[PDB]
Amino acid sequence: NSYPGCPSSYDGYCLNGGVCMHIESLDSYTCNCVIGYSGDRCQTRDLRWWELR
Repeated sequence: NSYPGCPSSYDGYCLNGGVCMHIESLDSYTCNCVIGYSGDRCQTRDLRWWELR
């Protein structure tokens, strides 16, 4: 089940926000994109539109 989890890294692999997880798998470690942007890692950022702080 979806649950936070990522090696010491994943501390800034994604520019935009990002919710670190491990996904039910022998590996897989990433940060879920956000509301307003997506792609490889929300790189396709629809600019300031949502959360400022």
